[PDB]
Amino acid sequence: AAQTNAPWGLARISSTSPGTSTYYYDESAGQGSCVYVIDTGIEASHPEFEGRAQMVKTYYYSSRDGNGHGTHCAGTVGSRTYGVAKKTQLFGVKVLDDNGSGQYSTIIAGMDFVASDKNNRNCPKGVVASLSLGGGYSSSVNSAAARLQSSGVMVAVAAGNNNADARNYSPASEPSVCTVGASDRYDRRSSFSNYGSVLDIFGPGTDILSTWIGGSTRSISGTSMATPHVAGLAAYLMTLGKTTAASACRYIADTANKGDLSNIPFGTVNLLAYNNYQA
Ligand SMILES: N=C(N)NOCC[C@H](N)C(=O)O
Repeated sequence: AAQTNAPWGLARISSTSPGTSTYYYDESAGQGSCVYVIDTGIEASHPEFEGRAQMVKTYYYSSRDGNGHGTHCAGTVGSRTYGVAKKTQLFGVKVLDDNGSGQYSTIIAGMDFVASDKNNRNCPKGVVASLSLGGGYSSSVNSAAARLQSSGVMVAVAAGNNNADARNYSPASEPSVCTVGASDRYDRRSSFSNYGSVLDIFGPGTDILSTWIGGSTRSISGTSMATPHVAGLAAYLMTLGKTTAASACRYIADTANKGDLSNIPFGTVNLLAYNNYQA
């Protein structure tokens, strides 16, 4: 399938070169997979989600996304226009308040929730969790992410936005999950992207158009935007049968575009997520 006039990041993940604007992908499109978006919520009524999104858990007075961040990230995973995996099922877990803030204890509870809740969902092709959040190093936060991964969920986490080594942030620094840095449309490391040995992969993160609350759209930047590209890619590849939740991060690294990003510090991987789709 070909989506013309796609957001640059979608075109990038199906291309061997920057500077194109059509997204190419197998029509299976993540059907039969599920992606949990652990964030500020999801505006599931947005027409872009086509009934495929739902809130399953909140720790606050509402499950609605009063911020926009979680809706944007969910749109990059799986919205019809802005999403990588256009037929996946999206499940929202609201661990962040409407200002985008949340306590680590709530975030940990949300991760353990997903590890169990997947057993209440129909995801025959596999389960992914996208975590566009983080803070300072916490062994307990890292352990929660490791448990979620161990339970059979492909965990993708944002590297962070400090232009610093991600070893000092969680869950970014957990070795067993997929830690995602951000790139721009010219294949440069995004100016804010964290780096370091703990990164596994880069995805599009600067000037990313996606869904927003109020049935709207907007372009924003962050490792939060790169992470759902990778989460959606994992769901797409799992539906194709090319990999599994346990192996998807490594498979994405194996099959990435290699050596194409600029301003990658010595010792950080130079790997850009790529779907290797041939029409
Ligand atoms: N991945 C390799 N080696 N070839 O695929 C070509 C890309 C194809 N134009 C697409 O539909 O994206």
